Amino acid sequence: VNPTVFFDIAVDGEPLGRVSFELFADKVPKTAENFRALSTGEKGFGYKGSCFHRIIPGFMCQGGDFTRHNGTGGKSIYGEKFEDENFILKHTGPGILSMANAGPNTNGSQFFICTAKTEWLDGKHVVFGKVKEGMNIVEAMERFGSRNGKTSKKITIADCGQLE
Repeated sequence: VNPTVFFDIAVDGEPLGRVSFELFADKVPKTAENFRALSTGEKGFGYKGSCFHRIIPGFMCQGGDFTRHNGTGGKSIYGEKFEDENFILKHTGPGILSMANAGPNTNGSQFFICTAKTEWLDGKHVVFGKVKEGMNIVEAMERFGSRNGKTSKKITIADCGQLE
């Protein structure tokens, strides 16, 4: 019953590959539904065409700012920001999907995929999904990142949607 969404990733316009995500909708229903709807675009806006603006190898890939493309924008399907739903799930290793924010109850549309266990984020960032297929594609994304997060080529979500 947990939805699966996909991102087709492109590097400077060239296809790289596909990553799919299970959204733990049974445990964070409000958070998961935000991500799911932004991935299908069914509300009239969402992730298609947006970039991954911050990638730090051995740490995480961050994306989801589809309005300013640099970490300062984005919005949720609920409004400009929504609450921290719960912290049932922890940052247990690579492939965890977690919400970016700017302090308590400031979720929007930015998220990050962890490429390392990041336990110091537990109880601060809402975990809501996990890579199901294509962890190898995320590891490939990582090699375009840098220590300060700037990427060496443009990493975009060329297409996205729901698989099940």
